[PDB]
Amino acid sequence: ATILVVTGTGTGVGKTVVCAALASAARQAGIDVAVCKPVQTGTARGDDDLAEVGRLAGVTQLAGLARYPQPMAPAAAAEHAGMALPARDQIVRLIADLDRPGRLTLVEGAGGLLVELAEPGVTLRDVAVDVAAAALVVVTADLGTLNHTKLTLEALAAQQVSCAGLVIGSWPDPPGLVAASNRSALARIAMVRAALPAGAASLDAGDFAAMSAAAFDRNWVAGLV
Amino acid sequence: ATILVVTGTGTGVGKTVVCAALASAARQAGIDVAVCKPVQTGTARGDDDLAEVGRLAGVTQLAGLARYPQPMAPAAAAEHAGMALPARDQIVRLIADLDRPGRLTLVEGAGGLLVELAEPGVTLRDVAVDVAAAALVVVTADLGTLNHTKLTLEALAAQQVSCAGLVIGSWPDPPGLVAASNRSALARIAMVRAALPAGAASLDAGDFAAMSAAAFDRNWVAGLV
Ligand SMILES: Nc1ccn([C@@H]2O[C@H](COP(=O)(O)OP(=O)(O)OP(=O)(O)O)[C@@H](O)[C@H]2O)c(=O)n1
Repeated sequence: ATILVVTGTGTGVGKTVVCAALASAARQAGIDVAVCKPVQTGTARGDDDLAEVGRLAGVTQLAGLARYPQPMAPAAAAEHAGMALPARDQIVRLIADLDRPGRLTLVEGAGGLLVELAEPGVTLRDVAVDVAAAALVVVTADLGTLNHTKLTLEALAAQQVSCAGLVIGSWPDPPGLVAASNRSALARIAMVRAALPAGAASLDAGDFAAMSAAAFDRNWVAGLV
Repeated sequence: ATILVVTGTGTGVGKTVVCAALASAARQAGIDVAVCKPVQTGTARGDDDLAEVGRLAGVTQLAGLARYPQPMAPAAAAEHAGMALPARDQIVRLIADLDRPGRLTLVEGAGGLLVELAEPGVTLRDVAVDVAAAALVVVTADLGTLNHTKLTLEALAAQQVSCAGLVIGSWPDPPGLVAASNRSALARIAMVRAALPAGAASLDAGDFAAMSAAAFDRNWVAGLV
């Protein structure tokens, strides 16, 4: 029963595409995969990350909980719809019901690691502690990422949430000086599990699966479960 | 003899314009101001943060140690240039020498809080501990700012660096739903000392002075030294 929380250094760094990529790689290794989005904001703009994982990677086991119309931080999105945040134990139950031996359960947060998912001040990091997940950290290759990554990793070690590694969510072609350097530096901060090529979401079923299996070290993925 | 480290939740949050705006407000309160930027990068395209502070706020005690031509993070810019960052001792004693009774000494980093500034691995945080400065955190008003701010505040707390407060480096006009929510939300996390209007960096000195004197609570400024 392997639970893996998929966080990121920010909003829009590619958490969702990494989830699909990692799900795809794992399924291609015969590993059962469930993906879980406990807090989904922006549904009124049409955002639905579970649907994107499904479309991209063919995952059928998709689990949602809270959905808010506005594209905001959950607390703001909720209060705008006159809705409340889910309870901490509500989020943990969701993940727990998905968890089982042999299965890789991916939990994609909302935005970065310390976004509030439940009141008071409950975040993905607290959730990680409760389900004993490790955390996969999705990062950009852009200027500013080293700080953001170091901050997120520190935040994680602060509650002894293991770090499963880094994934560069979007990797330009060709990479510029700044992108190249940041990769080398990021790799020194932590294990870089993969660097997904820019625009991977434009790929069709096969192209995505092909990309995904190329992207991750097969021994790492096999060894997740 | 007040030293104040000015740091940001990322690149381009407006650290420089906040240094200048506080320096300006402080001067108009009768306080002597020094700004220190020990490492300046991106000189090949004219990046000169100290000069901006000079033009906007009229500060004259503007001190620096290193100028790397590449628009990168110091350590990377240095390695591209084939020359080490300055030694830890250089930065701390520069700041220490700037410091004097009756004076506000602002120290501006390069990017975010855990960016390496000196050899070896010395960050702006280590510097703040060494010179016993409080830390002023420049933030955005954009989606993602709550996470970035909380990560930065946590990192500051983990080494017992006090937080002088937050400043939104660029307040949009009109604000829009996210920015309006975030300004309230940042105030729930830490004191919001000021929110500088978008575009303030293009102001001439006189206009910048007037904006600055309105941007901060005068008592807080007065009580800084
Ligand atoms: N290798 C990649 C990485 C990202 N994307 C695109 O870039 C955007 C950002 O990716 P996403 O996974 O949605 O970002 P998240 O980190 O998941 O942002 P959020 O917090 O809103 O879920 C998406 O439209 C996605 O299709 C892409 O084309 N290919």
